[PDB]
Amino acid sequence: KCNPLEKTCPPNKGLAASTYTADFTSASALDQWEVTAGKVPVGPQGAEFTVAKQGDAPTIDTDFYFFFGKAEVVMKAAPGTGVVSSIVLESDDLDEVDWEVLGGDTTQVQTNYFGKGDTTTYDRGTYVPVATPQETFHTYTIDWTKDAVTWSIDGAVVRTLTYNDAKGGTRFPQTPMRLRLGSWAGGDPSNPKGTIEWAGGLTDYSAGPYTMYVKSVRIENANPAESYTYSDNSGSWQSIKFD
Repeated sequence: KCNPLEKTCPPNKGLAASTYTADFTSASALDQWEVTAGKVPVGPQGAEFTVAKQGDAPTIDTDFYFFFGKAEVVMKAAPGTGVVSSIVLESDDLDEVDWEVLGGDTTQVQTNYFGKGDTTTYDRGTYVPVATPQETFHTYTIDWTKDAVTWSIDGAVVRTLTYNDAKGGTRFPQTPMRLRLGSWAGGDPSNPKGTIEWAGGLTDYSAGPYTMYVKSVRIENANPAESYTYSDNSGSWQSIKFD
């Protein structure tokens, strides 16, 4: 939560490899992850993100950050009105690329991005058709280069954000990012009306529980390093130092 746009921050721990793969069949697979809220059991269908009662927001974050490359997640989304299933790439300056599935919307996934925590417009969000994301696994793939972010589902391109498209590159995600996986109630009664409407309605916890499943993760790090340092206030990929 230390923002390098505002302060000098300690370095991000790096994925010092070109490839990271986790089959979530195994208890082992959570080695390089932090269960950063709730409890995330690892059954035969992989890591389980259950929303059972209000305040349930089970999440895992990678210990490491990667700097360009690829994030591929095999996920079956949680069902249920207002239950959100989230795949997030996020940097310490709040550059961000994500997938959002809504439990009651059985025909789409939302694609999204933020540059530097800037939520000013809503040119960031696009819905794409997907067959029953709550009832079947899909492969959600983000290809991330200095030229473009590409979203793919089951190896079909569904969205491309070019560097120029993201306010002339000023809002292009281009700082080292970690992968966050989680489910949560967008339709929590305590949420803003706008979040509940976006989530597709009020969440009924008693009609639960609602479980998102992640069976595997593949990360390709374009720039393997032990760590990344933001050398200035630019938030530019050019400002990122690593050995």
